[PDB]
Amino acid sequence: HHWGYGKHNGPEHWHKDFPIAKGERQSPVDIDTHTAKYDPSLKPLSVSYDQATSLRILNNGHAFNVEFDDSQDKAVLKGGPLDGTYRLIQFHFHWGSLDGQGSEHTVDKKKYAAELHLVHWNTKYGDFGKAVQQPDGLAVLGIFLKVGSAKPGLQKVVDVLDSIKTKGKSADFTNFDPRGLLPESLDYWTYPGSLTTPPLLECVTWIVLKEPISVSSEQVLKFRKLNFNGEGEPEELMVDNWRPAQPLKNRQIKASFK
Ligand SMILES: CSc1nc(Cl)c(C=O)c(NCc2ccc(S(N)(=O)=O)cc2)n1
Ligand SMILES: [Zn+2]
Repeated sequence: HHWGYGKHNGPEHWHKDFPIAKGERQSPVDIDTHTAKYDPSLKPLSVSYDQATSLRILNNGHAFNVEFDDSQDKAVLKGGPLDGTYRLIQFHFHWGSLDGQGSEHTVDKKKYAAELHLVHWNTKYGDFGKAVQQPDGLAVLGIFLKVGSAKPGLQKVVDVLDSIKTKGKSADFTNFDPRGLLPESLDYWTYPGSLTTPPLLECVTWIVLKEPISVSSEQVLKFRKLNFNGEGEPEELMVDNWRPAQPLKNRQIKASFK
């Protein structure tokens, strides 16, 4: 009886195995755009993905992860609210059963169809496992998806999904360029938070881009053909793998713009 997003093991249940679920800096959160304060001390974000090396794509039973070689300084996130350098390790998405839901963060209570998470760890801690034990261990870059025109840069991901339908399946996924998933503007909101899945560790500087990317109905429909279950098990469509907004508590969301 492991955690999930099903009828009986979903977000409302996680606190039983992971008490930090009711903690002081949990994610995601609603971004109230009128209350987020412009912070002129914030820097432009620096996203350096030219040398990114993707290796593999994995269905882990909760989402799919596109995994990167992080054995040297290649693909890094710095600047913005960050001190030091954060290395890209994987990206994944959260999405809905319908276009009207799927994102984890919301914007003035608006839910997007999906949300992309580019996950980076602070190189000062040497590896990911050590980084997640620190309040400034991770930086996750969050990007909203809306349904409209196709994202050509996403299609290579969409097309490989049929080969990793069920939990535990993986496929070679080399030479994928995540620059193709970025919007035009890097304007962002930022706040201190947590992993949005168990173990829900309070180790993330969240950086959420204001500009969503557009993907097509057909592209997101293919996300929805994935399975939570393993091969040869009754089919459970991989949909609604998002955690709802959590109490903001004693935190301020800062804006990089205007
Ligand atoms: C705790 S040990 C560990 N080690 C590795 Cl090697 C990974 C690999 O990713 C990992 N991932 C957990 C994770 C959960 C949730 C999020 S989210 N939905 O907040 O962006 C990012 C990362 N956790
Ligand atoms: Zn995520």
